[PDB]
Amino acid sequence: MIVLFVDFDYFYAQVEEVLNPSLKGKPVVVCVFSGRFEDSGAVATANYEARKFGVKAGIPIVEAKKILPNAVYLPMRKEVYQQVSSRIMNLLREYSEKIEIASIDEAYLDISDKVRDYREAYNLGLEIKNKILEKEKITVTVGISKNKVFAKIAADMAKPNGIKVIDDEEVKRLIRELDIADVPGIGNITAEKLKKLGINKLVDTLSIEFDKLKGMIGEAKAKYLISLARDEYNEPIRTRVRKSIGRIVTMKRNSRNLEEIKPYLFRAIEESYYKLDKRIPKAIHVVAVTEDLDIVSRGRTFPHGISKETAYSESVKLLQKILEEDERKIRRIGVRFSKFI
DNA sequence: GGCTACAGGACTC
DNA sequence: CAGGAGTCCTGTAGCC
Ligand SMILES: NC1=C(F)CN([C@@H]2CS[C@H](COP(=O)(O)OP(=O)(O)O)O2)C(=O)N1
Ligand SMILES: [Ca+2]
Ligand SMILES: [Ca+2]
Ligand SMILES: [Ca+2]
Repeated sequence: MIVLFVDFDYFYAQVEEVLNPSLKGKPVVVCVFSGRFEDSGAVATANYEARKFGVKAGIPIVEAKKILPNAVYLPMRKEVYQQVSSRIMNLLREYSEKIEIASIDEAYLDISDKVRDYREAYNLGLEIKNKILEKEKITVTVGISKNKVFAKIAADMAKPNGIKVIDDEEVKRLIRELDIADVPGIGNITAEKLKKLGINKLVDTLSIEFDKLKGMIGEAKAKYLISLARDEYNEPIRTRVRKSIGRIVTMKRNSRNLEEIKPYLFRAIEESYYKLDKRIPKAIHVVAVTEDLDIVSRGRTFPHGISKETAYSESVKLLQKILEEDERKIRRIGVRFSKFI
């Protein structure tokens, strides 16, 4: 199989630049302002000029400003980046009907039937990059390999504005040398346990006792790493269909007062319903982020669709459940809808 | 034993 | 000082 993975560079910031070319060359930081106070909130992303200096996704807006006080700080305009993203995905569909849109800025293309080898795959890579640059003036990174995992690792290595092919031999080389932290799906918590059992590389997972790996990181993750280490990983590229839609908001003040949480819960329901579009959920979860940033939730599935009105009343019952089963205060409240008709 | 629902864990962008 | 959205897996308990 040949997989070509496309990853939009510094997407949100790059779209802001395309819309305001005066930003070009400057550090740009796209932020999610929470409302709690001047500059409360976090960074969604930043362009390379800002990232060079340590301004990256997830840090507090306040910390970024200590580092880069004169950078351009912009509020997130996701609906704008979604429309640009949709247009680029349409361009990629021209190059393969087997396409997996993984997120607003990543897509996998199975081009097994379009090219014979990596040479033609690379050339198809340039063709796509040039097409996108020409139509939308967005630069992207193309990673090419035998499966989704290594096509992505490839783009991780080549970004920004790059294109890289990892052939069969480098797969083998990476299985030996690639740090197992850099493997998609392995985060600090897992990485600590792997580079706890001396597992620093995919290969190490083959020599260790299975029940032992599974004991630490669970069955699915151990099979996954092991299949990758055996160079036997295959996950088909398939149409991703949205499984859930929701919204969660930050309250101006922490609370556990039902009447004071309601307005937030209700606005979260309103936005969610809008985004549901013509989808009818049968399940609803109320999600609370507590004062210490722990995530709590209670949900219900129905044997029929949930009307907005039923969403409102059930959401309050589920929120009561949370309130009466946990003595902490809430900081963020929301809902998530799923199991669509 | 293993399927189902539900709640939490971890991860990704 | 810690936003938001969305996915997959797992432990526990009910049930066949
Ligand atoms: N924590 C966090 C992220 F890591 C990423 N992020 C959004 C989701 S999509 C957009 C992609 O930005 P990027 O292209 O700057 O990310 P990169 O692909 O370089 O890792 O970033 C976001 O909103 N929050
Ligand atoms: Ca990405
Ligand atoms: Ca990207
Ligand atoms: Ca990692």
